[PDB]
Amino acid sequence: MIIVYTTFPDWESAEKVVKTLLKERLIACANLREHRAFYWWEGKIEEDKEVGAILKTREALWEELKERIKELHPYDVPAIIRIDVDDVNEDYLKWLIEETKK
Amino acid sequence: MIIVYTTFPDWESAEKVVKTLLKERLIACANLREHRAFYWWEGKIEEDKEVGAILKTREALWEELKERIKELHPYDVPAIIRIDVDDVNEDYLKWLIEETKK
Amino acid sequence: MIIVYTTFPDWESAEKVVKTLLKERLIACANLREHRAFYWWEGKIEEDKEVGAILKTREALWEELKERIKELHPYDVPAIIRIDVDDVNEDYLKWLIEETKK
Ligand SMILES: [Cl-]
Ligand code: NA
Repeated sequence: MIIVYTTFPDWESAEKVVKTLLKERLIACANLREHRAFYWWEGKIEEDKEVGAILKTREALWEELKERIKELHPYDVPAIIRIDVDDVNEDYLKWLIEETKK
Repeated sequence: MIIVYTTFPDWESAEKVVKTLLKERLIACANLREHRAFYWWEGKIEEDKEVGAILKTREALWEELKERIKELHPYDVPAIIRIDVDDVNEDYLKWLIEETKK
Repeated sequence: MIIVYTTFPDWESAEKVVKTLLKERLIACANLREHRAFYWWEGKIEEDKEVGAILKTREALWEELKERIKELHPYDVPAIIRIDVDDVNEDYLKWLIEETKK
């Protein structure tokens, strides 16, 4: 399995996106939590309060998921970061696989 | 070293497990923080407030830690996610190795 | 690219250090959020509130970033954990590369 990390400007946009992904079976679970983002933007550093989203799904769904996220994300150029999970307990993997599309 | 990520239903169960893993020195450190989980639960999309736990330990203790977490975890099917650390400052690593069981 | 995870004792230090890293063009973005740390220290399990920081930058800047963080961090032995990003949307990578020093 893999985790995909992306961030949102608020809870409504974040929840809408994750629920849409769940409905479309592109991810099995999402963990959302707030954070303060500090970053470079057009010549100056910006500070925004965001909602980070840790998505859990299959490596086989990475490409499809990445493209779907692009279509749904409020940011024109959002962060869609893939970090592979080296290993996970068999019972959880079984669940994640059953809950996601082939 | 590796990072192990798992979620708990509340702060009480989270702290209990983490303190036990620490006492038994299966991990050297844990970072807990709340988040909102969204997932499929046998036919429907559920939402739950959880406490996520980021555990820091060594590769060699993965199997034993995974098994111990299974025994202590409040969920019958918990998420026990292993993500290897590609690199870390040598003095922190020495500390982590020294604090965990050999 | 890579994500670097480090923790701070408070927001003052967390913000000062991440902004310095941003201004020295060693990272493009940083996501900070509080968490509760539980860890072994000199024979006792300590507990402390911390500000965790997720830094995003180029793989090529790892060593410089690691050394710079060591030189700026309030902790004598901080956690400087590097986790490689297996893949990311090219549009974001383009921006990240453009915002970090060459
Ligand atoms: Cl996190
Ligand atoms: Na990896």
